[PDB]
Amino acid sequence: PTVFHKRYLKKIRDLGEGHFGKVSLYCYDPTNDGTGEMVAVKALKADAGPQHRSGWKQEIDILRTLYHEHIIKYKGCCEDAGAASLQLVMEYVPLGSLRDYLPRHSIGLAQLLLFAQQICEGMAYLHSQHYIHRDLAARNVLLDNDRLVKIGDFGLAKAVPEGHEYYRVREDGDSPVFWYAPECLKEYKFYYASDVWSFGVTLYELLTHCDSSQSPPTKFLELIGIAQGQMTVLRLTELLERGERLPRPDKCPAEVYHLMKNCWETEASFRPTFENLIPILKTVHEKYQG
Ligand SMILES: COc1ccc(OC)c(Sc2ccc3nnc(-c4cnn(C)c4)n3n2)c1
Repeated sequence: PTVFHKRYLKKIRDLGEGHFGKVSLYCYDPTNDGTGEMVAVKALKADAGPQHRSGWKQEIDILRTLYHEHIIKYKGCCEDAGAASLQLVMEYVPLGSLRDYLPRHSIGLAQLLLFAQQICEGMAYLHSQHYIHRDLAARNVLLDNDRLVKIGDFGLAKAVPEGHEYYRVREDGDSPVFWYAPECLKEYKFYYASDVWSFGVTLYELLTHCDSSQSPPTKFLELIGIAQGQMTVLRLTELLERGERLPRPDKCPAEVYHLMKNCWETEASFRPTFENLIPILKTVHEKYQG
């Protein structure tokens, strides 16, 4: 609803960038003095196609209506005359993503489980608003402070139709396949349970402290190999069908690993929902906190 004026926007640094999306840090200072607020601005590349342009408007509209303690705060929008679209203005989460934070800061198991609990609370809220995230990964989880985490990029987020239990995707080259459930890779159908599979992968990332050598693409590519022509996805689909999974991270308790494996049930309906996960993680965090 809010309109940011381009004349008070001052670019500080780039924060992240993909194939069609880009996030940069700006100071919004309508006094040219001190009081200036720090904002994260997402822009769509002017070269993006009509599917990405219509999907960009869908993204702004999803975030314009979402409001939760564990979801990034929508600030407003400013015109991007340079791209003939809009720029998405969000609050700046200063400690950044868990992907950049965890390899640099030794975080105890207790705090990691609190983050996992917070991720599920934000995801359950998203699912109650009938939206699927489709890109749940540690790179998309933002650290506000030592005890606050927020879900941050809604670039693939979709509305689940009223009469359906899933959304049909039709796969692209930018799909985060190493965080995807077998039904996504094989049938191109994204269920609410498909986001729970991705959370399982996120939970694995958190427990490995986002170590690159232990990351899902590294680990799965060690199992598949790199001389597979166009068949990486097919080889991943069959290893998952054989019941092969990411290993137990060093120092991850057995029960937390069992919960991870429960999120990785081949059969989507055998997975817990985010609402089911919230009291389980509440109790597992209470345990390890003491
Ligand atoms: C185009 O790509 C992205 C990628 C990741 C995102 O969330 C992780 C977002 S929304 C968003 C909102 C507030 C915020 N404060 N910092 C960051 C931030 C830091 N690193 N990165 C990559 C984003 N954000 N990001 C958009």
